[PDB]
Amino acid sequence: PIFLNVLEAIEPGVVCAGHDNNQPDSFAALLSSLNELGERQLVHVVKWAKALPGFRNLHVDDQMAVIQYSWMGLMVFAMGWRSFTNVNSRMLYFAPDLVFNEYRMHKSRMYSQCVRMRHLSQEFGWLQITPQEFLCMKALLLFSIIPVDGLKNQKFFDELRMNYIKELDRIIACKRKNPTSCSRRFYQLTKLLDSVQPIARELHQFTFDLLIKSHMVSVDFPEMMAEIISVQVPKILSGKVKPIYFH
Ligand SMILES: C[C@](O)(COc1ccc(C#N)cc1)C(=O)Nc1ccc(C#N)c(C(F)(F)F)c1
Repeated sequence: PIFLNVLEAIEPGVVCAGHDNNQPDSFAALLSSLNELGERQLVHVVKWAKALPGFRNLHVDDQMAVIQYSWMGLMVFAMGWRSFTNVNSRMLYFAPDLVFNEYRMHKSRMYSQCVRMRHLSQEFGWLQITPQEFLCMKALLLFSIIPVDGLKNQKFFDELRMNYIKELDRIIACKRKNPTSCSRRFYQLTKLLDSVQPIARELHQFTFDLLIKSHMVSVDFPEMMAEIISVQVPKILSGKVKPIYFH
């Protein structure tokens, strides 16, 4: 299981937000912690992504762009899985020091998005997603959103994406003799992966509007995140950069 060995080997560890939980909840504090946590996780998504089999095959410029576009969705998918395994979807497990109950979901002003992520979290359970399916689906997620005008080396991207789909096939075929069984499973998983995109979009829209009025709500936007929200996120929102849906 060479491929799976690698994914398990590079899977990021626990990342904390640095949030002050002895402090009464406030929109400003929660969001500053969400921004900090997001920036902390990106550091790991970068090290993780660059260690992915075949990732270096991509053109330099395409590697960064792909990470930046997939950033939100990758965090959403992993957060849902954490919420499922840690608290059985009872709450959103952004980080051990940043757990959201409905009250926090409401005070964050991202309640609708959070409810969609709790549902995602429940999906991991209902579909009985295995730890290995999760790891392959996550890696696959990284290669599921590109520019309409294409990447610098679109062909190397296509091959890579195809190879990751094949890996998912293999993990599904493993311990499944009936193709019909493999087919339904592939159907379920690709359906789950697609569902992540609309979620990231709402978060993208939400974060973008917040940045634009950040000086009003007293939100301190990290330098790196600010740049990406103003340079990359608008491409996704304006339709220049779109996710690849299966269905
Ligand atoms: C509000 C914001 O701080 C915005 O952060 C970003 C992250 C990526 C982009 C992009 N591209 C833009 C803003 C945020 O959503 N942070 C944030 C931080 C951590 C996690 C986890 N796990 C998540 C989520 F939604 F679960 F994916 C979101």
